Amino acid sequence: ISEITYSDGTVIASIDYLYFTTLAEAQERMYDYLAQRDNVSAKELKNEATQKFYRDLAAKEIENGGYKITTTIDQKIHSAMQSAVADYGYLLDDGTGRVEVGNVLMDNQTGAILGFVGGRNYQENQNNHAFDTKRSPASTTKPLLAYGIAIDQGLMGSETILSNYPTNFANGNPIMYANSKGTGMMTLGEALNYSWNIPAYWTYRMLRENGVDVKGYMEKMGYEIPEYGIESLPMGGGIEVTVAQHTNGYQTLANNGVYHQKHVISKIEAADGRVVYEYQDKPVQVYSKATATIMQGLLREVLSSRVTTTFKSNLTSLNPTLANADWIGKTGTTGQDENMWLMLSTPRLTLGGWIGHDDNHSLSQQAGYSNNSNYMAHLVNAIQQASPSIWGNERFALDPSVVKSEVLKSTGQKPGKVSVEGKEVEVTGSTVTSYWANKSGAPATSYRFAIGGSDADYQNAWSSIVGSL
Ligand SMILES: [Cl-]
Ligand SMILES: [Cl-]
Ligand SMILES: [Cl-]
Ligand SMILES: [Cl-]
Ligand SMILES: [Cl-]
Ligand SMILES: [Cl-]
Ligand SMILES: [Cl-]
Ligand SMILES: [Cl-]
Ligand SMILES: [Cl-]
Ligand SMILES: [Cl-]
Ligand SMILES: [Cl-]
Ligand SMILES: [Cl-]
Ligand SMILES: [Cl-]
Ligand SMILES: [Cl-]
Ligand SMILES: [Cl-]
Ligand SMILES: [Cl-]
Ligand SMILES: [Cl-]
Ligand SMILES: [Cl-]
Ligand SMILES: [Cl-]
Ligand SMILES: [Cl-]
Ligand SMILES: [Cl-]
Ligand SMILES: [Cl-]
Ligand SMILES: [Cl-]
Ligand SMILES: [Cl-]
Ligand SMILES: [Cl-]
Ligand SMILES: [Mg+2]
Repeated sequence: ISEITYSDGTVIASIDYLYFTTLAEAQERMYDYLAQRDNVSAKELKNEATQKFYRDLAAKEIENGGYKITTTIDQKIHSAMQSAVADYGYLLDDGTGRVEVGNVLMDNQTGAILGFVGGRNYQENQNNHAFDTKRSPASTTKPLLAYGIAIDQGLMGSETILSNYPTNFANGNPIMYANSKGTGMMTLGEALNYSWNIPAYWTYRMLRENGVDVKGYMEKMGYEIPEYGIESLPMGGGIEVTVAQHTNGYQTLANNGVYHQKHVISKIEAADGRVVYEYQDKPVQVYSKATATIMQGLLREVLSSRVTTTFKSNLTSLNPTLANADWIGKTGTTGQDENMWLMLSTPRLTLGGWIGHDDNHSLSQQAGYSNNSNYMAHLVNAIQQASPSIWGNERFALDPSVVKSEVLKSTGQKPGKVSVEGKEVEVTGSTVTSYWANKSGAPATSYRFAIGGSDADYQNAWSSIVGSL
């Protein structure tokens, strides 16, 4: 009698979401094992008939085989998450029909999946929205693929200025943020807190112009993106991910830049204790510690600003002591109406959350801002009540390798002389500490001080800055 067991070795079942997710992964591991055991080549495995036979053999081996499958699942936490979506899933319903949901709770130091939500109710809809369904990550792409890489490459710091002046995509369409064609210059913090699109567009254009190996970062975290030239990649264009995979990207940022591959199976043993499969940790430093810890500070303010999510308000009410843990996160609640995301981390855990409709029809404007935020506050509370210490009371902190530059608020660069209107200007004013992940920190102010912007923008920006001296 084969048994899928929780992490602690309490049997889930002999051979709901947990069962079919565990079984599917165990079948794939058994396929690999049996093909290797039977000395089946790479070439042989490409044969569709041979693959079909080995898939069936793997299934029957699990069914008949007496294997012990050890999972990463924390039974009490996963059970609490199932109770939470049963009790509070209705809070997602926003008047666009029944809203589906996927969540993955992941240990930041290991990539172990402690629990997940597959959907509203397996008995009514079996689609697994945690592991199976691929959806655009929307504006939750920006920290990983635009800002995080730009910081890591020493192309921006925490108080760098970006253009949010109106601009068009290559196809001539304006870059929009709800009904806004844009504003003017803004800090990285304001860009992230609001999830403005134009600054993220310019950041990714800067990476492309500089020939940065973005694919190198994203593939080290297990992402599959077919076309890296898509202008809207930071806004989730040209990318579709599972919740489990995308949670793994946020795991990397939360774990001071070190990726651990997500997993739900730790081990499969034969009845006699022969190891069929064992997960092997392969940590990768995807972002520098400086980059990851700078990004943690920025994503702390995304949540505390409450601009794009009510989460901190919701959680403070449910569980003020847990709200005082060091939450960081990023929304996908502003750019688009088919997929709403909230990614949350403390130093110990990351929780990914998606909501949407199976057929991709639009959610309400505020489904991500309020409904998903309230649901995820309930889910976080349920996890803590099941396992009081699991989120932890540790703080995210800047790595000592972070470089601190005194820069002008106005330019995000060090005070000095710039040519404006044909004349040398001494640029002074209010200064701020800007965090950098390079050696030398911020450069001296240049005329084109911002990420992105047209001549005309810079004429407008410098007119205001010169006005202020
Ligand atoms: Cl389940
Ligand atoms: Cl499933
Ligand atoms: Cl056999
Ligand atoms: Cl357990
Ligand atoms: Cl997955
Ligand atoms: Cl999608
Ligand atoms: Cl343009
Ligand atoms: Cl702000
Ligand atoms: Cl690339
Ligand atoms: Cl992917
Ligand atoms: Cl490319
Ligand atoms: Cl796995
Ligand atoms: Cl997995
Ligand atoms: Cl055996
Ligand atoms: Cl490092
Ligand atoms: Cl609020
Ligand atoms: Cl957002
Ligand atoms: Cl979005
Ligand atoms: Cl649907
Ligand atoms: Cl601490
Ligand atoms: Cl320093
Ligand atoms: Cl300095
Ligand atoms: Cl440098
Ligand atoms: Cl630029
Ligand atoms: Cl212009
Ligand atoms: Mg992958």
